[PDB]
Amino acid sequence: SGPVPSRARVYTDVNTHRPREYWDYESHVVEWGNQDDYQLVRKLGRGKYSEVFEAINITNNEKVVVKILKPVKKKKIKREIKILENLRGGPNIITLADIVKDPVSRTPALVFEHVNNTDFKQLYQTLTDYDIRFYMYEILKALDYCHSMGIMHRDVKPHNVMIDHEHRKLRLIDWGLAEFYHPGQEYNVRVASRYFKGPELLVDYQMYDYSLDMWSLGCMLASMIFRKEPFFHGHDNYDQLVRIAKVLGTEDLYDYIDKYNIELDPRFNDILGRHSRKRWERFVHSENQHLVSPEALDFLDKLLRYDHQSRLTAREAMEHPYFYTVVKDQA
Ligand SMILES: CC(=O)Nc1cc(Nc2cc(NC3CC3)n3ncc(C#N)c3n2)ccc1[C@@H]1C[C@H]1CN
Repeated sequence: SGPVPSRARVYTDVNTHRPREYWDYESHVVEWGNQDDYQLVRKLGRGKYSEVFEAINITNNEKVVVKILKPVKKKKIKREIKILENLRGGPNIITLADIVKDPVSRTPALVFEHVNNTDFKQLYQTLTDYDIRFYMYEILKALDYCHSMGIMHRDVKPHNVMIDHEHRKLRLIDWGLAEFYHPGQEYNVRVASRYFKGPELLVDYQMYDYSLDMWSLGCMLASMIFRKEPFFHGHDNYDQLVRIAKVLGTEDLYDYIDKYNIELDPRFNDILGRHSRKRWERFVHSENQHLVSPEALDFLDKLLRYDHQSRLTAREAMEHPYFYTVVKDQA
């Protein structure tokens, strides 16, 4: 027996109803700007797949962000470009301003709208209970949008969320791991940061959907209200599921494995053990209690579920009591 198939509970056939060129990124023809419009100012960071810089558009004197891509598969470049162009104009989704290439090196560079970010390891410790609900609602606007457009981000983590706190401005950035959702498709489970990886990734369930992003958002929320970063702190991908099972318990995990007929890796048998489902109160203390409320805990519970089909959708999450104040203040 193989694993039981799964379909997204919402926006299942959005790409099926779209013309193939919408999602067939392999056949996308890139539109190139002029590299001489941009001059690099200073370096911002590095990664495995790129080096990013702050730049100046010399034609309008506007501040931009340049992501000079390291050598990767051209279809992976087309995927990011295609996804960025499809989500252009969407709420709290970074804007791809231009796509340029060096004429000598032949290296592609992605040009982004600039967000005057306040580093998450300095910002978060200053954030109030209202700040957390406000920004969580802003990421949810961006997730419901990309999900309604047939796209799963697959890398939701604090580093990929740009916040200009002065102007209460939020942008969900780095769409290099994003994919298009197609019913029946089996995806790569070696996506996302260890700490933000959903149970589906860790057990090797390949037929996942947008609900992957909801798990990641749940990990992010728990790190914020509890002031514990990272919240699930595994030493590897195997220990990452053990750290989760020590909070959610192994009963719901084995019931999840059962439901979908998941062949669990034998390495897991001896490390998972037997753990009870813990109450959220054991992460509450004098230094975080001002951020923890019964609403926050209820919302968090409804996101962090093994069974991807039982987690809240981004639209269901926006309707939760935790955001009543934010929703009211938005009128
Ligand atoms: C361009 C990308 O997605 N990556 C990436 C981005 C940044 N930093 C910033 C900073 C800012 N504003 C701060 C105040 C200067 N803004 N504003 C908009 C964007 C975008 N898009 C952006 N990115 C750093 C490092 C990387 C490394 C490649 C990743 C490896 N994890």
